[PDB]
Amino acid sequence: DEETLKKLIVRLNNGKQIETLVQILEDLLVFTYSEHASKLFQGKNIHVPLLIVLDSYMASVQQVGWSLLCKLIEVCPGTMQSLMGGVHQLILKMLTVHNA
Repeated sequence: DEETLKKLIVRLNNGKQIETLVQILEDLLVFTYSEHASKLFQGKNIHVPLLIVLDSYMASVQQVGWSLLCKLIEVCPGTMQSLMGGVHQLILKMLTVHNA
């Protein structure tokens, strides 16, 4: 539950198994329970470095990561508020490093 969310934060605090942790995170993401992902630590701060460092050349994680990112921007209402005010530098990096 939420313990798995902070534990995934703790595992991802330190790429293949990272993709699996993010995958189970996406499995909780696509669920439609409640206002569950209201922590927004990842989604604003924890998701980003693995989104850029652990996806440098990657889309082993960059695919599922940016997918989870968009699903999270759709899910969490405060995700945009945590965004509106760097993700903008990050998305161009992911696009430029992946032309094909």
